[PDB]
Amino acid sequence: MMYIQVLGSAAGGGFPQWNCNCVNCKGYRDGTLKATARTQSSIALSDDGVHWILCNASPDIRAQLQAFAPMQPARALRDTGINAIVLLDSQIDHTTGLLSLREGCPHQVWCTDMVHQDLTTGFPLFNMLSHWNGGLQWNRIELEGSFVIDACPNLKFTPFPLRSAAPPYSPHRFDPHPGDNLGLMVEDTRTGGKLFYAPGLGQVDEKLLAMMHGADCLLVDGTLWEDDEMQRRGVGTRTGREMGHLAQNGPGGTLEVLDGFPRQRKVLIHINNTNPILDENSPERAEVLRRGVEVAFDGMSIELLEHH
Amino acid sequence: MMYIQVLGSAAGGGFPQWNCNCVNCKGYRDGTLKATARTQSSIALSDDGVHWILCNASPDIRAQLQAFAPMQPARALRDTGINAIVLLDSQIDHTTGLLSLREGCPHQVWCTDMVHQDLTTGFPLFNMLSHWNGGLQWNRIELEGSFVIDACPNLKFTPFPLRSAAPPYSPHRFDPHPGDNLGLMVEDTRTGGKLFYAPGLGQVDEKLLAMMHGADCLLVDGTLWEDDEMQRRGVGTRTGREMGHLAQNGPGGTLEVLDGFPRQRKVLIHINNTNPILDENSPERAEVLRRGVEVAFDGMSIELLEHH
Ligand SMILES: [Cu+2]
Ligand SMILES: [Cu+2]
Ligand code: NA
Ligand code: NA
Ligand SMILES: [Zn+2]
Ligand SMILES: [Zn+2]
Repeated sequence: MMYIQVLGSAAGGGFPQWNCNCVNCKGYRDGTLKATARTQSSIALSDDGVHWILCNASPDIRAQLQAFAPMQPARALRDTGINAIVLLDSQIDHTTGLLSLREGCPHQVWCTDMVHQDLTTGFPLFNMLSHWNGGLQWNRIELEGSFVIDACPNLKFTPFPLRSAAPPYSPHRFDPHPGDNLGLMVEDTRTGGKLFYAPGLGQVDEKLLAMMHGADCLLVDGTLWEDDEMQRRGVGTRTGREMGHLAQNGPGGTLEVLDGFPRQRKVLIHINNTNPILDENSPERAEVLRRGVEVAFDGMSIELLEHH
Repeated sequence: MMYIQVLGSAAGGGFPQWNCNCVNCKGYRDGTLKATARTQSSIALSDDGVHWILCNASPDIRAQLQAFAPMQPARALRDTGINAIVLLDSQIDHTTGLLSLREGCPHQVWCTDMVHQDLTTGFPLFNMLSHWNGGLQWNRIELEGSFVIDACPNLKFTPFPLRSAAPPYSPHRFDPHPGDNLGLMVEDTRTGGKLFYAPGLGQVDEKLLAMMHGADCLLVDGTLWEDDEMQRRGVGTRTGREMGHLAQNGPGGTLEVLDGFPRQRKVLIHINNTNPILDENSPERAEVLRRGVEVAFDGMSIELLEHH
């Protein structure tokens, strides 16, 4: 059994987003829209329900941990259910939460060389946190092969490269490198059950589709319904392609892609505040359910039991 | 009229604290303790109820803004009630929230030279956020005199120096300098109403008592009931004096000090998770109320109407 807990299911900014009055955010605040608030994307993984691996440390981490009881096993006066953190990139929304964990150092943190470079230079979290009881202990994610985190010895992680886009603060922002961005395959080696996790997914190719067909659960980028969603809502000018996100709708969209995977469990995660699928009464939401695709929500638990 | 809104009333870590199973934190989670959760210390000030100055940007800022409706005036598709941020020190718990505001840059940020040095070097928030539409626009807090923020032109800020203790990540951690730590006097120049704000207060002297006697509301360090509180709860070894905090109880404690100020409104803020005053049924809480001292809570509104 692999336990996957959705701590946060929104894209950057969360839902509602602090400075946003789009249709969804304003409708949420007014009480006129049927929607549920979401913190910034992060999931926790376990092979036993007791030891957890956090994937991305969001700025909402305090509330996220507080809402999931196994994050506080209360085995001692100080304790936590977090046994390691895996980072998929060096973006502020995926790393800031580490600052809120500093009173529990040392923490084992798995990330690529490129992400470690960003996090020792432009956003020097490793340097800062070194001053708190040993700080973050870096474990290198290599750009080939797999890794196993000892706290959950039955989970085998095999990252896969995604298109590189170092964050705006990065010393190599204008020189993308392999290792800037990864998705994860995670296998419970007791059962062969496999999660394909790609909360940021801007393109699909043959290689990727092959990997997905081997998985049991697809937990994938649900950021925007349309490539120009930000512009349509009037709250931004960047396009899905500009942000590395394949929209759900249209030719080559993720719904078209997911049509190829009838057997797999399919869940959209990392959903932007603008995305109509957040409106529980929308026709876009209705269409996702018709297609057998689920929309992740904070607190969602996914049990991956066996391989198909 | 000066409006003071308590966005967060806890000390670092909040209440409950993510990794803490002390009497209070565990009692809160178990449902056996009558206490209310608190985010990390931050207040917002206004002379008009519409334009706000944030004092410290906590890591809980997203939830804090969401809970206080005037932070989202909805005057445009993107908007915020934050018109400036004042920082009293460079500590992680008082600055991290700026990262969550980057999609709303530029922001006017007031802080001392020493805090700007820390925030361009050891925790380089100004450098990072420069890449988001102009980033943070630094306004220097001088170590003498007063300042006025144009968005709230009737509020006159006069900082006062406190004992210097740069944070553990600071390049000058072992060489404290004037400007590392400040408290604030804030006056509504329309009425003469004065707030004395010292959420971190490790020592009192004659000069400080004189300033306090001129104020109408004292909003002061409520971190620990006893100097060795961390040790008594078994969740730490640092003492109040080691953290720059005067405890409430005992000789020279803040309650003894506050006994000298019968006329002023008196409110404890920045309360640690360990502090018995968080337990609404505790005798420590009962004693604070007997003394006419209030315990701040998230959402508390204070109206400072007039000078005594
Ligand atoms: Cu994100
Ligand atoms: Cu604090
Ligand atoms: Na399994
Ligand atoms: Na006033
Ligand atoms: Zn919105
Ligand atoms: Zn506690």
